[PDB]
Amino acid sequence: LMSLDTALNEMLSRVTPLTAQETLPLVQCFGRILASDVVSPLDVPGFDNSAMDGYAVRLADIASGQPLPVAGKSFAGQPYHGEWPAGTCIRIMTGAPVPEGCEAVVMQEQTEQMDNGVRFTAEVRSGQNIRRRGEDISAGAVVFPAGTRLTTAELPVIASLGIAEVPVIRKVRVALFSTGDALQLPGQPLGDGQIYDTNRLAVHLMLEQLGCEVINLGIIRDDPHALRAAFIEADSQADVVISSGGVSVGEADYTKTILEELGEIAFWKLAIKPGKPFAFGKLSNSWFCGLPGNPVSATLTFYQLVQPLLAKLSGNTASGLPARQRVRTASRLKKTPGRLDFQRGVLQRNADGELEVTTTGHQGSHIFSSFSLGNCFIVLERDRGNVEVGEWVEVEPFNALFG
Amino acid sequence: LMSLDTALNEMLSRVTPLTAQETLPLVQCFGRILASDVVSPLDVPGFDNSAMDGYAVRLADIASGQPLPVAGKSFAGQPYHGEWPAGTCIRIMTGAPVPEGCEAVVMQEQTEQMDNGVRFTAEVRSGQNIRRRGEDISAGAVVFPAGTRLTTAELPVIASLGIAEVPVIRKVRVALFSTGDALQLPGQPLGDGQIYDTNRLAVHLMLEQLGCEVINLGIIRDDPHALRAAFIEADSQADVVISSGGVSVGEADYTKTILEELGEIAFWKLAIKPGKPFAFGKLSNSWFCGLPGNPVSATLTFYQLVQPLLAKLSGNTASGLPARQRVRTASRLKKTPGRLDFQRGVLQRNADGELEVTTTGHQGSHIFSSFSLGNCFIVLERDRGNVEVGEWVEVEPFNALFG
Repeated sequence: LMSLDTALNEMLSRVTPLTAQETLPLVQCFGRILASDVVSPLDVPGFDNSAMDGYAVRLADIASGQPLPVAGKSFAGQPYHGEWPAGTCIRIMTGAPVPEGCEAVVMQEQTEQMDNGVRFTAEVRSGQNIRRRGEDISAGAVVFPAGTRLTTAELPVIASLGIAEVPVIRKVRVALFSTGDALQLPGQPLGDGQIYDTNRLAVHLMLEQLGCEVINLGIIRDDPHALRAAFIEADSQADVVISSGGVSVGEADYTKTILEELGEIAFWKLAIKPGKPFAFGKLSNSWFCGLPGNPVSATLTFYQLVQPLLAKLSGNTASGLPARQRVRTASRLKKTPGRLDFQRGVLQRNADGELEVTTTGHQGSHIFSSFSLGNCFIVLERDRGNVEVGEWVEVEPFNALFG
Repeated sequence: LMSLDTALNEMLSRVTPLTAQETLPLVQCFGRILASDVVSPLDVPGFDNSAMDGYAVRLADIASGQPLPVAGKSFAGQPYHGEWPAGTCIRIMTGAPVPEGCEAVVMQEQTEQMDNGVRFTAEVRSGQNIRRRGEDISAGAVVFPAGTRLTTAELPVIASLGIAEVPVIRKVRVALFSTGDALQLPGQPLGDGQIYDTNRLAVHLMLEQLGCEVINLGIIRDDPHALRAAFIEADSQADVVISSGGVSVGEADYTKTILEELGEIAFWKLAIKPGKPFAFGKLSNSWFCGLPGNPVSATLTFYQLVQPLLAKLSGNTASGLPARQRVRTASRLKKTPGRLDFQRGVLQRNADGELEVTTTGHQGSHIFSSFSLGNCFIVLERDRGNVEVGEWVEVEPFNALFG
């Protein structure tokens, strides 16, 4: 009934991104959100330098027509500070400080050595090959704004400015747990109608990779106080509490009524596949996310619904989930109108070099193999029916959580 | 001269995958390589079960084309160890154990129930809708082979089997360091033509995200003896030692001679852009990778050369570099024949919902901003000359290391 977007929208709208911050050295900020704009403390480059390997010259000497002896040189961390008499030139290296009064730099290639100097073959244009100070970044400018997710692309640039540490939003704290007497820890006796608790492992893994601090309370037994105890603790230590399974997502049972008295919880029926049930709401001091028991469902729901909520809570001022792209299907897709189907597929190059998708195979939620076999989701529109080979389709590539 | 491919082959061919292993709980295995095959301790499913909610029938009573009364029901939980009165059908719910003698299952959605029995329509083709024992995973079967990089896709499957831990290749160890009087530590004054060290931070971040153990030796002073010791320390601690800057990659100098004396190090000139120079070889107990001193060059070289070598060394039996897709350029590109150009661009949806690439802007290696503004590489073929709007180009989207 309720659409994904509607649900995603109602969730995000009520959330306030975190603001608490800590200051850590650059090497520790991968994936962390900047707390406040990074303002450059200096100019970049910090001095007029050479764009090439060659010689620094003055236009009037070049005009003299005669060869020019080398009066000295400029190296990486060795700038020339000598005399530089008229009719002389200065051998210079890439990125090296240009000498005082340098009006141009000409690359070796346009140079012919001599015994009485250095001849310059081609034309010399004023200012050629002199990277000017501050031309790339100026002291006082905003290099990276707050909300930016620090990466290999940004941290090294911040380092170039002499900054050793930056203030970032504290990690998001997420509490995780499952409940039920039928659930057993892998490496235990599988009772009669029992099963191995696997969703919790799935969510823990993803949570860690996302950069969250995880408080894993393990499996809670089917007892009213043990369950209430887990919520009070979780709500008191985390920003978000997640039920990996067991706790009611709508069905009537004691977990539901316990949920109802511990916060304002909504029990939605989403127009999606796989999945459908999903619990969301506010607890005394945290947000609550309840996932469906089925492994394929809870994973899809976490990925499409929980992942985004965590991204906005972190401070990140950008979208937090892969973008889609249109492509043709080399496989026939069984789709039932009424639900937005997130099928699993395999993106690959055709013969003409273009992308096409193929189904990973059976899309039933009784098996978990589709996640391993495919590298994307084939996001089929709610109203759409069956898809025939050759039709265009929306594909969403898997992020790093799935290899 | 030398080609990216020729160079990759020479490198990889000489490397032998680590084999040392350790056994760890599933939750600590993300991104880790399986040391040995994961063999299943059971069948999945563990018995024949219904693939639908309909009714379980005998091809006999279904020939009578008469009414079949629901003798009983078998649910996902408890089966039907009762009895099946001839001439009747059994109500069965998906994942529930087909009753003894069941030859088929019909989706209730294809059978109208009269106030005396259940009739059926679409001929009940034998075996239909029956999920057989070990159909997905047969006991003693190889679920995941050694060499597999464990992810959210594979780990929960392993847990479903009752297994709580697995043996995985030990983390690859990489020693890192830079050198050159010209460099300062982000945090101190900038001398004459000094700049802050940045390559080291860049490689360190990627190495950690890549899952390696990093031994960062900082900036080594510009002295033959300090360098000599650095290598001795690095080599005695890592599987791979990487010079992020300073050590020669071809130019004659004390660093070159210390390299040549401490190991069998080759010096290549690749036909790539940015970059070109690249040192690589064997040390006493480790591989050495020497990157150009240029920021864009080093990052690029590391990404296309070292990343792949770290994957193979890790035990991973899968190509460890993103894939490419053909796409149209919405930007004019300057390219010069002779070198394989790894330009940077921005991949985005056109008005048609299809992908097109725009350039990030200036492509000189004198600035790092490209990696931040772009989301992929535009791999312009070695022989290609300029490129005009509307042309088909190859694109390699960035992986998790750049955001």
